[PDB]
Amino acid sequence: SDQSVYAMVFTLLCSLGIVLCLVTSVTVEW
Repeated sequence: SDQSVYAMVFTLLCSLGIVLCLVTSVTVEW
């Protein structure tokens, strides 16, 4: 490439990735 929409979707995908990193890291050690 509105850039605000791109920043919004990027923040949402990054936050979901952080949560999924937490779930993977907990489940393997469990």
